[PDB]
Amino acid sequence: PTSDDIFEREYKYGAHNYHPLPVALERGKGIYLWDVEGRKYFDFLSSYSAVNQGHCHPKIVNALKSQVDKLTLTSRAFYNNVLGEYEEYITKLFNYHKVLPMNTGVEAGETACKLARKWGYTVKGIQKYKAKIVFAAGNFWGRTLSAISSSTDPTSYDGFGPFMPGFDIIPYNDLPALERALQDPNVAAFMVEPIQGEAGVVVPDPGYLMGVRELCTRHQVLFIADEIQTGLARTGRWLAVDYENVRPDIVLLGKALSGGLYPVSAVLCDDDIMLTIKPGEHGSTYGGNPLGCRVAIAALEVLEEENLAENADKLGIILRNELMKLPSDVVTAVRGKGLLNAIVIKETKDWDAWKVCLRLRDNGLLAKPTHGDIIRFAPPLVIKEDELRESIEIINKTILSF
Amino acid sequence: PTSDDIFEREYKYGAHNYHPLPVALERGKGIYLWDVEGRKYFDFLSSYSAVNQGHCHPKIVNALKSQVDKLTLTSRAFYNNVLGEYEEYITKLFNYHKVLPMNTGVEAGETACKLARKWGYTVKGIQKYKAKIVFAAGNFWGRTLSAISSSTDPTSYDGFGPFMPGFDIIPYNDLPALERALQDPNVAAFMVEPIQGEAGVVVPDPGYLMGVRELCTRHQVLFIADEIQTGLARTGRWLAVDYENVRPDIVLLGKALSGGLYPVSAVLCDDDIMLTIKPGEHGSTYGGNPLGCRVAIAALEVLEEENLAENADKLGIILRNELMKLPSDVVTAVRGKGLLNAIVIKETKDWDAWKVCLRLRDNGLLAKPTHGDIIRFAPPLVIKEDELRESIEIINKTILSF
Ligand SMILES: *Cc1ncc(COP(=O)(O)O)c(C*)c1O
Ligand SMILES: *Cc1ncc(COP(=O)(O)O)c(C*)c1O
Repeated sequence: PTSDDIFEREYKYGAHNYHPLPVALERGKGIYLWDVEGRKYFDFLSSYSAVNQGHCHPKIVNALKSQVDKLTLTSRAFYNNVLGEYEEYITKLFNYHKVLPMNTGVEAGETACKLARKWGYTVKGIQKYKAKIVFAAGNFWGRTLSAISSSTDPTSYDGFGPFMPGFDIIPYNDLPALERALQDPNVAAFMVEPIQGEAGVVVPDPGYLMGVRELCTRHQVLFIADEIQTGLARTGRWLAVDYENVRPDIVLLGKALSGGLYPVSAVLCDDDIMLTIKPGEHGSTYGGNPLGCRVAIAALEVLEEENLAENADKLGIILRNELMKLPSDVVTAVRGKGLLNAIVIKETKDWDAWKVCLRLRDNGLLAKPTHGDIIRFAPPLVIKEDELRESIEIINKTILSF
Repeated sequence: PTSDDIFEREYKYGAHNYHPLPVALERGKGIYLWDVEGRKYFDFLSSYSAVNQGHCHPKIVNALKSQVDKLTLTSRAFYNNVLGEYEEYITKLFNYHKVLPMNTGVEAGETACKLARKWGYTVKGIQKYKAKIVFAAGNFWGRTLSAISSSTDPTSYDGFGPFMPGFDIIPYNDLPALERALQDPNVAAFMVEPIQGEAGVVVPDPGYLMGVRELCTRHQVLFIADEIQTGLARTGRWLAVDYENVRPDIVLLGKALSGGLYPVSAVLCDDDIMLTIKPGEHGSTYGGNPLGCRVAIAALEVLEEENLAENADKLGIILRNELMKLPSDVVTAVRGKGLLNAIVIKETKDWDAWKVCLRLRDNGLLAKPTHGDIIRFAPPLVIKEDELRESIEIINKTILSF
């Protein structure tokens, strides 16, 4: 049971929709991952912030093992005793009226889009099927037909049939462009990420979120914040928009909502926006199952009273201050918030970001390159200062070996 | 901790996107479900065939508990040792070249649509973004924007913005309509359910699947079979199309693929169709995680060598033969295949399907009405003959009380 057998066998019996890093992880706990040959690695991807609480956090595992013996799925055609308990906990946590439970991040964005359109027709008064939704250039909220229709990345939409109408694209971190776009009364909502992660951790200028809220409120437009990756204590707060005291109309949550043990996502908004969807007009089979709700309550509790937001904030400050000491001729820029950071590599034909992640894997650290010149660093929020500094020493050892 | 508290609290802190049956289930094992007050019920919905192996089947629970202690999610940016093992098992089981793992049923249909479009452009030679996909009237493959765009049910698409172009709708169980529709060379695929479940378990005439295959092959069109609900031993075979020896180009699986313990879905097709999606052109965060793959292997093994397909076939024969003994003036029709069946109620202002399911719940049986006059019966495939006959006696006792 070796690694290259795993590589070739997945290549033979699995779809070629991914080009992952050559490493076959078998075990994982906290901030560490072990492959099949026993080698230990620092996890600096966190499954795209899906295991912020670390791999197999014990409290989440205990909640999953406790609920699997009782009940797993009844479908939303009946009631169960756990779904509402998770609903009240997350609604009082983020201080919104209601929450709509889905499974994956795509479904949370699809739910937000249908909520915005239904709201624009029944509340805003838009002529039916003429409403439009604005997206920031370089956004990523999944890979459905609707999701790739609002993407500016050719690798996501090229060759996938016609595209979703009613999707407008404005540049990211651009108040004048949003102000020009919101002049159309048919615009129902503007969906944006507080920090564009999949584009290379692109942090907007300070005051951008406050301006987006002011523009959406002034022009009667729903502010949709995709916090599926940025939210849940990674950037340093419960939501990344909390850094500017901004309350979006609709908030999206995912990934870290379960600590990597279950596909759980949530859509939070107030009554006048949520109640636009009548009974039987939206839902999902696994959406809101008791098992996923138990592990979501456990993940949110171990996010709150294990102190991981300020932990990620201070360790991210240390991480960025340490990365900026590398010379400016090999590291073009260092950006990020909390434990969600990235660096830019002066890519040439001598090296690129992929070869760095290969050599980082050889030295015991797993990272993800997003464009051949950008490398992301996002360790689980349970990491400590000594472990972080040892990881950065692996980063410096790898970079200074070229 | 009573039931009406659960009802009102979900109504206060949860979205009103469902109108479920008033019963708060807390426990579940095999074919039985217990509510919070301790009352026992027969499960005749099976979470829309998601728990075909029964609630909390022990082998699936053991596989979940074994894998949760080792590894849960690494993201497809790296390899893991379990994903490929599940891929080889399911590909050799259904005898296809490759499988693409997603989480929910919507994602499996979205993957099939993008595969068909990419295939139509790179293989069939359709001018880019001019391809079309045909759907049968009354279909249901989820509730995303693309899914509701091909639906003829107003409760699914009304008020949800503009709609997906390139979606054509033909009547279900109609060979001439499919033959007329496939005359357009821009048609890339035809997605259909072998048995339309969400529409009221509409069974097509014998030979319909053979004619669909003959028409799709003759006109160079991809046959997509949505077996997410009909597949996995419920209708009596691994796939419902196996009743007519039909091999679709693309097969969709979901729900019962995990026994209700995890959102796992699969898209099975050959190489010349699957390899059209290059690395980095599709995927999902939780798609193909090790935990979901372990519970999928367990669910498929307890579906195979626990003998549930022929079990559902014979018990479905007994179920239909027993239901057809009710008088024709209260039960209009009785249709179905395997343990997926439904009856038609001569609805008046004296009664409807909802009041029947309420009285059935009062007598210890949980069923789901789909149109106010159609009632579905789908118990888990682990049910036995004596338990089935006791359940039908509850059905007759309830019907004959009006
Ligand atoms: C903002 C945002 N939304 C969705 C996703 C992808 O989630 P799934 O893979 O569909 O569960 C990402 C990661 C994201 O950043
Ligand atoms: C054929 C088919 N496809 C999808 C679904 C819904 O699945 P999810 O709720 O998205 O997991 C159904 C049930 C179906 O019959």
